[PDB]
Amino acid sequence: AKWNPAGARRPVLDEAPVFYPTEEEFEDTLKYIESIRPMAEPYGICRIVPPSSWKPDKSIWEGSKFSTRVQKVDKLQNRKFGFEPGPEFTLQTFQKYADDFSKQYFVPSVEDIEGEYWRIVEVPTEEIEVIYGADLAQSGWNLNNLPRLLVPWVYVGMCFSSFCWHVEDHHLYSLNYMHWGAPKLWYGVPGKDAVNLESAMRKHLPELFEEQPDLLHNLVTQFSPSLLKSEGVHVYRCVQHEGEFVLTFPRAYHAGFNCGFNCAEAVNVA
Ligand SMILES: [Fe+3]
Repeated sequence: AKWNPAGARRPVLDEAPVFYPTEEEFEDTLKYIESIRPMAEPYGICRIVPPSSWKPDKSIWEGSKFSTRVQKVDKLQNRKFGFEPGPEFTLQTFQKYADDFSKQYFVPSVEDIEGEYWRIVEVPTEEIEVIYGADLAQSGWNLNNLPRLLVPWVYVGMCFSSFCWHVEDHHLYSLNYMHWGAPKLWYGVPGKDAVNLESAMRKHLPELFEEQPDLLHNLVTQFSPSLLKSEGVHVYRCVQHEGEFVLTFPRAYHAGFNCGFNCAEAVNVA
């Protein structure tokens, strides 16, 4: 259907802390992270922008296929049991589909979208369905390298494809590198506030725990940060542009959604 600019319900949050490593700090990954750990860990999430030194094909694009999964944005929070299969795409065709979608639904800002996005999930006025791929130097910032010093997985998403609220598998971190595409919005709740997050979600959404006692391990539910905030939970926002990492700390709760066609990669680690 279409964008509604006055029904925009954009959440008022504080900004996640942003870190700007230097060329040395950036030569050892595990170290630099240990470096900032103390200052970043109290938020649950942080955004690390690489120095200038850093630097990251016509067939992986046009030929390399992958499958998608269908998401009912408008029923990610309010509904009375997962994302069914979607079509298969190449990067090429998935972009053509993703970009049409944005062109038609609405060029908007990150705030224009964000506030639309939440509108859709808190207060939908029509069904809206989206698609997403998922689970497809020398320094561990080249994610494939970390497992040494567990494997790096890849995502494609479009405007409004979201990754819901979870906490990493064990007590892992999750390091994430936006390769190319539009901004990914994040939302992070600090570990010591895990209780408040699920305690708050049982509170306002009893029903669904009823019939799915294990939602929190489902990754199919998107709680609104405005409403967490209501029950005194600390949600920190942050926007991951092309070529910046996001770092979820252990036991830390994390959701967000893409602002348009983008393509990412993450790895767990402790
Ligand atoms: Fe994650």
